Amino acid sequence: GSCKGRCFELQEAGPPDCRCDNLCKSYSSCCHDFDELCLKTARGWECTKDRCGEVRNEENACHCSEDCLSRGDCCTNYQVVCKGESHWVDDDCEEIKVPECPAGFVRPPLIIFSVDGFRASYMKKGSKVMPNIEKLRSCGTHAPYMRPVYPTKTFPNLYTLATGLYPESHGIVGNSMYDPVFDASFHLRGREKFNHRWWGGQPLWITATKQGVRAGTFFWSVSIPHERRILTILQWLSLPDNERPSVYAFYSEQPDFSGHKYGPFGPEMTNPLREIDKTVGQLMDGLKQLRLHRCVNVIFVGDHGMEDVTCDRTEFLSNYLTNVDDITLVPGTLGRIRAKSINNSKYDPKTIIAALTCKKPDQHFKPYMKQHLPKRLHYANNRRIEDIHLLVDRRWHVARKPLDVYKKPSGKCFFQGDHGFDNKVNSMQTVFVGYGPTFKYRTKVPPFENIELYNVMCDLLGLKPAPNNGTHGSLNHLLRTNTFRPTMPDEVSRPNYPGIMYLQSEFDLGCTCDKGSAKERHLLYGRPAVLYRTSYDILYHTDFESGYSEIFLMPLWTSYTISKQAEVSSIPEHLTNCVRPDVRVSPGFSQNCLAYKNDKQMSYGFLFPPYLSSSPEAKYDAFLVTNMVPMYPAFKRVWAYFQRVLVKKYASERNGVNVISGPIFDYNYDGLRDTEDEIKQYVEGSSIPVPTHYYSIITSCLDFTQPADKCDGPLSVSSFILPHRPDNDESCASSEDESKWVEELMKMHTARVRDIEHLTGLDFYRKTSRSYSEILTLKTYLHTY
Ligand SMILES: *[C@@H]1O[C@H](CO)[C@@H](O[C@@H]2O[C@H](CO)[C@@H](O[C@@H]3O[C@H](CO)[C@@H](O)[C@H](O)[C@H]3NC(C)=O)[C@H](O)[C@H]2NC(C)=O)[C@H](O)[C@H]1NC(C)=O
Ligand SMILES: CC(C)CCC[C@@H](C)[C@H]1CC[C@H]2[C@@H]3[C@H](O)C=C4C[C@@H](O)CC[C@]4(C)[C@H]3CC[C@]12C
Ligand SMILES: [Ca+2]
Ligand code: NA
Ligand code: NA
Ligand SMILES: [Zn+2]
Ligand SMILES: [Zn+2]
Ligand SMILES: [Zn+2]
Ligand SMILES: [Zn+2]
Ligand SMILES: [Zn+2]
Ligand SMILES: [Zn+2]
Ligand SMILES: [Zn+2]
Ligand SMILES: [Zn+2]
Ligand SMILES: [Zn+2]
Repeated sequence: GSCKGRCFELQEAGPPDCRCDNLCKSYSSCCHDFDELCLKTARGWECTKDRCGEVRNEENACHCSEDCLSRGDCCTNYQVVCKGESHWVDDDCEEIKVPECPAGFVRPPLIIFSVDGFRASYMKKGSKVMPNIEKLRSCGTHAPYMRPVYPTKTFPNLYTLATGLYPESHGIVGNSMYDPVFDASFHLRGREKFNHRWWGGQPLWITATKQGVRAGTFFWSVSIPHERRILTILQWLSLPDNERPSVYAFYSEQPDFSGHKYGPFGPEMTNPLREIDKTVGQLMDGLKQLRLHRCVNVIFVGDHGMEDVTCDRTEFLSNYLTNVDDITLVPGTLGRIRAKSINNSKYDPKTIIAALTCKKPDQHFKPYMKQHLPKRLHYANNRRIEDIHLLVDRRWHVARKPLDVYKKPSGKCFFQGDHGFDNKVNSMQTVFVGYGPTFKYRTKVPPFENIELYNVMCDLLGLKPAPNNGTHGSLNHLLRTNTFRPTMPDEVSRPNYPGIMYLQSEFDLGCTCDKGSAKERHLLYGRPAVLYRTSYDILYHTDFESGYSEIFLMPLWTSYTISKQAEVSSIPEHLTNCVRPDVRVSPGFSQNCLAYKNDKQMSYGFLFPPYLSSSPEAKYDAFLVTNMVPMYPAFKRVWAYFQRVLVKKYASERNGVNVISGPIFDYNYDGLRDTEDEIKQYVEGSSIPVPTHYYSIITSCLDFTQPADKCDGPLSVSSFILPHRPDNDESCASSEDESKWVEELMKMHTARVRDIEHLTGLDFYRKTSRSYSEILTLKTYLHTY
């Protein structure tokens, strides 16, 4: 029928006549009078001194009559031009200790101001370009940058912000994606994205609605001007108590559109950055007009950054594969390949991997089986994530064939910037600013991941978060109140402490070789808790302590401390192939050397390095069968270099380091610790499981003037999850000296301590002088280099 009076309605029971909401233009339909009653534009969007005190001319976009403040439909500059007040940006920011909200407000509202493609570096253009945004940053809580999820695209990141899930869990693994169960494709442009079958998890607007918290319509048809969106949000905030939503969302497609066109370093970028700042100012002027500028929590958040890319820098699969017409490629700043699924696609995953592996000297992309991607990306577990993946170098593109490159008729590309690269790339980092009563005042917080924001916004709204992948409590330092109180998880499996129980006479099944007060110097942060049911033993030695699993026949963790001045010894010739039985552990619960001799592809290594033994007598402990783990010979090149060369180097740089190393089983690549039933590989003819990865947590003192074992204040951690591979094809320069490639491989596979905890069932840093919230921040820190 008619949209009279009910423009941008939030009807839940049932709109009477037609459709009049924000998303009626794009999807479904609208009434006929929508564009006049609801999309008024007369006089523009700012008040003139000529029209101050006007008579309510309803046809106007916004009103400058004195009755506008009652209905909340004034122009955002009405108080400034018609009542002599100042702009919000011209006021000195005053510390907001408590929310200054109207009488009926039950919780301080949350407005999410999302900007598409706002590079974190844009914040340095200063107040001459973005005075409003600079006031939000300098007076609220801001990080230097926020880390998006991989892929660093719009839809995966905006939905990750709304759900707190990795894209592999909430389902929006890309702007483009194919679902084999649906047998359909999903795209930014289309009506398919409106179908609810694509969206997993529980987004914030659903979490709020299910718990009684009203949410305004987060989305807007593209034909709704930004000034009308701001005016609509301010009109909703003037609704009565029983109808007023508590959470709102404003999304701007800029500066993404200009960043794509002119690049991130173009002088033209100051024009859209000014228009965004004016939209922010219109919102803050409108909130000050409603006296809500010291009541509402405002989150100025971006989805991803922006990198200089050009048509010039494009890699083509036709330069690597013989036939590219039998595969489908999701191209651009990333690569996802799948079979055309025709009758005879004739397609082999690792054959295509092999054809893409280290073929050109300056190759600007690397192929991966999705299971072998760096575990920090968490982009391996979804039916919509193809098995083959390409990590594209920053500043570069990957395409199927050269004809796919679209350029202007002139000798110039259509785009100068793009986005979607690895989320540790500095140009992909985006902006986070929190401004309001619940956020801290003039506070700078360390960079963090956007998966953590859903928990925070649930805390800001009094909502119990749906199960997600943020670490609840790791961002408490952002808020001045309403924090979540994290609890250290209960230990599930309690260790045995075995003494000398066996005679060594019923031992050495194929092997040959020619307590608690001195090991505390190696277990600085308490023993890790085993959060799953298992049987395991604590083993003490002069140089290291270990939690040996009687089930997996190997330690779950091995802890030891190396000092700045520790000297590296070699492995003696008479001890190179020495393995000694451990009289504390039953022979039936120990590994045996017969299995390694029979397994022609599996060697063995040691979790504690014999290279760092404190004395010749102590070195015999490092060769115990309980310190031994299965290791491919190709992996031993990485492990031996790390143990012999890098541990000493790190200890000399960081004034000593404490190292915790152990195995990882993830055969179903869900990022979670495997049970026995899921382990799919053992050492030949034995029950010794093979780890898919090996982790190490290298902790030292943040204050490098104090040694690692005498550290007072905060800790400095760098962890990694190295893939246990029978080859080093991931490292193109592995033929050269290990000093050229081993550390580059380890930096690529950096990881959160939290990532290691998901994959092991262990819980670290349980005995520290720091608060648990501070430790949760430590566990969620990524050394990106
Ligand atoms: C990111 O968060 C996700 C939760 O939002 C985690 O995914 C969850 O993993 C759980 C592992 O047990 C699944 O539990 C299953 O729940 C169903 C309920 O009907 C039951 O089968 C079982 O309780 C359980 N299944 C098994 C085999 O134990 C959750 O279903 C699952 N959640 C979703 C939404 O899929 C991710 O693991 C987590 N990612 C990381 C890296 O930690
Ligand atoms: C590009 C513009 C036209 C805007 C497009 C908006 C579009 C992506 C939005 C509009 C409606 C959204 C769905 C709706 O809010 C409800 C749900 C249920 C919830 O449990 C999961 C998310 C889902 C399906 C929303 C997905 C995003 C939609 C389609
Ligand atoms: Ca698993
Ligand atoms: Na062998
Ligand atoms: Na190689
Ligand atoms: Zn119009
Ligand atoms: Zn300038
Ligand atoms: Zn975007
Ligand atoms: Zn973009
Ligand atoms: Zn094979
Ligand atoms: Zn892929
Ligand atoms: Zn015998
Ligand atoms: Zn495991
Ligand atoms: Zn990794």
